[PDB]
Amino acid sequence: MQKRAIYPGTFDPITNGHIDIVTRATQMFDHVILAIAASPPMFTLEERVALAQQATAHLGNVEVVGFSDLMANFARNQHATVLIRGLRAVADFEYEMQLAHMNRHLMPELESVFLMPSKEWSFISSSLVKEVARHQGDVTHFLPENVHQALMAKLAV
Amino acid sequence: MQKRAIYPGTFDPITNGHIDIVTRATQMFDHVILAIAASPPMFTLEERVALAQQATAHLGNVEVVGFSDLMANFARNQHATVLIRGLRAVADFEYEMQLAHMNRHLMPELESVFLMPSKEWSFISSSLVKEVARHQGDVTHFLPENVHQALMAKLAV
Amino acid sequence: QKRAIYPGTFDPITNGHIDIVTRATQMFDHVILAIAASPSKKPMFTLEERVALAQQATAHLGNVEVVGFSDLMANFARNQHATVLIRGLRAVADFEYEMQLAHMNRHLMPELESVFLMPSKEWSFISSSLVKEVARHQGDVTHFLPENVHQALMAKLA
Amino acid sequence: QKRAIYPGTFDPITNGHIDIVTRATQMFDHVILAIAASPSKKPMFTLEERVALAQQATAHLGNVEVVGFSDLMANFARNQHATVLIRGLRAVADFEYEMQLAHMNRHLMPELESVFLMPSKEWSFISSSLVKEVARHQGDVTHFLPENVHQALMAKLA
Amino acid sequence: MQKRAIYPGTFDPITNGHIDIVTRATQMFDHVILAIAASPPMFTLEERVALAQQATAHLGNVEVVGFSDLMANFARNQHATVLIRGLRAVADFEYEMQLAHMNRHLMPELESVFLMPSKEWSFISSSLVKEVARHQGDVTHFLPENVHQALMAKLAV
Amino acid sequence: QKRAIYPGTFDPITNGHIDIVTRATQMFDHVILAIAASPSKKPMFTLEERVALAQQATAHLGNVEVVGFSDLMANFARNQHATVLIRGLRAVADFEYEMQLAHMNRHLMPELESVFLMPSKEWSFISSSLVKEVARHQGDVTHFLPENVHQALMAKLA
Ligand SMILES: COc1nnc(-c2ccc(Cl)cc2)c(C)c1C
Ligand SMILES: COc1nnc(-c2ccc(Cl)cc2)c(C)c1C
Ligand SMILES: COc1nnc(-c2ccc(Cl)cc2)c(C)c1C
Ligand SMILES: [K+]
Ligand SMILES: [K+]
Ligand SMILES: [K+]
Ligand SMILES: [K+]
Ligand SMILES: [K+]
Ligand SMILES: [K+]
Repeated sequence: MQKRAIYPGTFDPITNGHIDIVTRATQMFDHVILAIAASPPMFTLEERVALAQQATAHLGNVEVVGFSDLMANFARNQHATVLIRGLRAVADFEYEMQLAHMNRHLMPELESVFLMPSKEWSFISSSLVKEVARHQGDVTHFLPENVHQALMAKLAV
Repeated sequence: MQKRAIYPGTFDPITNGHIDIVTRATQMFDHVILAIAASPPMFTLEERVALAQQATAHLGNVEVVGFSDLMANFARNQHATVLIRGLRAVADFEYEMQLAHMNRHLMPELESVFLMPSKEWSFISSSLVKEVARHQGDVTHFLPENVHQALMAKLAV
Repeated sequence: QKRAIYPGTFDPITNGHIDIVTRATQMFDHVILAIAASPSKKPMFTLEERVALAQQATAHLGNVEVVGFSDLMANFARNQHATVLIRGLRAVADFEYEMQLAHMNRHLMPELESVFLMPSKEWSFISSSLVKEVARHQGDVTHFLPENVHQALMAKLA
Repeated sequence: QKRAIYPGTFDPITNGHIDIVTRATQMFDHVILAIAASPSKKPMFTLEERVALAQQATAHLGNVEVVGFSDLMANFARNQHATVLIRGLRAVADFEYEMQLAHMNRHLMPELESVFLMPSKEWSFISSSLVKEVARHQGDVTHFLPENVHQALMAKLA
Repeated sequence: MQKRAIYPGTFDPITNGHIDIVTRATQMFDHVILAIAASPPMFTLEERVALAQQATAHLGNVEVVGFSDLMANFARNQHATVLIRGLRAVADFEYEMQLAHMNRHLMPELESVFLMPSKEWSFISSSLVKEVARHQGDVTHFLPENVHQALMAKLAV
Repeated sequence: QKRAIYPGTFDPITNGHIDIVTRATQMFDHVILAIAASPSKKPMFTLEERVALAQQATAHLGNVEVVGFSDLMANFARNQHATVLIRGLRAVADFEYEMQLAHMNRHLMPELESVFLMPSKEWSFISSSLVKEVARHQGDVTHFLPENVHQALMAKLA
């Protein structure tokens, strides 16, 4: 089988945790669409797409695309049959169950798969990283270099 | 005993999960007040009351009423001794424990009872249903027909 | 007459169980405190001992009936003409197991409605297992057990 | 050819397990349903019995291979040339244990990628243990098991 | 060792749960800084500092101070080596793990310690107390007397 | 002199336990690593073996004292003149049990203050049980155990 998978999120900004997950996905499926949600917001959609493209340029079977529809609607149109979700902690799990049962109702031919990040990134999030950086904390370790540079520029002005 | 129970919520809108819970409550207690909170908001309070009355019209011992006070204050005034809460997942449980211990402090003669919805509705919520419908997803399966029609009208304008 | 069943292993019955069954009697006309034989749990007290301890500890509640059973709980509930199934909800961890049991029981007997009650803060962190563990090491558990149960626990461990 | 392994004790295999392995076969070219001997769990069925039950229950799935093992799971996965490790995610409580196992397995075999699938709502509240418990008390578990497994469970308990 | 510990929070307002935690901390460490975050808001920072000072005046090794930097940045500057966190329920625990691993990245010489409040305060929060009081519920039992008086005055106007 | 007790079964002591006790020694003047006999858990190593393994594994920490006990933990803590009770907090699931134990211990000895420390991310997904399970199947657990403990575990299983 030549599986097409979608890895959706806001990626605001994309972190080393996201890179970890999408890297694992590319080792599992023939084509991975890194789908950036237009809504919800430190970086614009065009900023978030460019940062994610640069940070995944080394992965040959990743396609970075923006989308504004319901995720399932975009997945259906893209002929994806696998929905990548990253699993960090118990707290996300309940919402992930809700979301996956809803997504299965909306598009039963799209199978949710949950990947586990490395221990290194199992306790971070885009939200926590932004909050720390906005309040003068060091987040260099959690971001690709291009994202780190864009984040510093964003927080300076 | 002729128990009076209250089933409070925002019911914005009332879903098949709420219908499930209140139906179970009516099989257990002589009178069930479906109490619609005035605050927090897709449908107005008058819209939410009308939709809930229509969706529960077949249940002879349900009374749909709006309220704006602290839930416990309204329950006390209504001479309710049972407080119906619907239990979906672990994530709600911690807040439910908080809320029930607070409600027991405010009105010790009001006993919180937790009912379990059917597996069919154990992974939905008014919030998730609204979000999906607002973003062009199909939520017909989760709502009474009158609510489905009102929701489509609401999202069209 | 609304009839509710409160099943459990009750090995032994604690003040947390007394809390839950008391709340149940304020809500329903008749409450059957149903003690499961639970051989797989290797209970410290025999079923006969646990029934006697619960009968004594609930004698002050006029609408409680203590019965032992080895049947399928759902069959025992139907045979007791119960339409309400009482379970106490203490912590996040048992909530998940309670939902499994309740969905299974609903498959076995859909007209038996599971209801969960919340114990007082006083008993929200104890369990039969924890009290037994403290007592095995001679720690004071008078605060967590009815008087007759405490005596019996002391005697059993002596 | 992408090869995935779905390991577990499968004592016995339930409709929830059939759900997960079916989803796996729609995603990966070949799925090894790997049954751990699990002596520490004192399984109701022998490994041979559990393999035979799973073979019959998955015969309709052309790309499932049922094998028993007593090895370290990670070594068995490497020796099956698997690069995907399937686990089903039912409730919040096992999620934590699943992460421990997956992080350990990643230490043992980093190229074996753990993936978690979510069963249908129908089977999200059952388990081999719960079905066995109901059946020990003669409750009807036909709905939760493949036909051959139900027969075998009835026979074993008779 | 003569340990300096920091107990940070918004304390809006300080509750009997906070008093419980800080009292336990003072029995464990030589000096406890009760650090009040300037950001996020019923009482102003100056109101929250004054209420906390009055409510902890009986504790001789407590110092109430406001701060506006990243907590770890303030802890570093204060030469704190212990970070007091109060642990109520499972729901907070996941965020507490996130926060503590981030704080350990930001300042590894600051050790997070988790204290457990009494059962009496294990189901309350500043947020729940404010919400109940704003909606005409009795919260006298959860607050120091000075905080109760200030809260009534605040809600009257 | 602030005295803290770090009780546990330590069967065997892991790098996660070493992490927690090290953090404790940086916070308190004297730390008693207290090994519970825990017969109900059927430990792999005797109490004497577990004390010897922990003594060797903590010899580099000058303010750690390793002692075995079969008493009620709270009584042992009082008799060690401890006023701080160290527990490590790994996952969501044990958090609930830890609160039960801590509230019970506070009832038994209110001046013993429970404190929870968080291990490094490196050890946040292991346990004595998991390491033993991997080792029973000959998987490599060198990374998770002190050298003397790894040797002893290999020898015991051989
Ligand atoms: C099935 O649940 C959902 N699936 N997708 C989305 C969604 C994602 C991205 C974008 Cl741009 C638009 C909509 C939402 C909001 C929900 C609740
Ligand atoms: C005891 O906790 C509570 N109980 N009731 C309410 C409440 C519900 C509905 C309405 Cl209209 C007003 C107030 C709130 C906000 C809280 C925190
Ligand atoms: C390491 O995580 C954090 N640590 N400290 C703070 C913080 C607290 C109080 C104040 Cl005034 C400013 C910043 C925040 C927002 C985060 C996410
Ligand atoms: K019990
Ligand atoms: K209980
Ligand atoms: K299994
Ligand atoms: K499963
Ligand atoms: K241990
Ligand atoms: K630990």
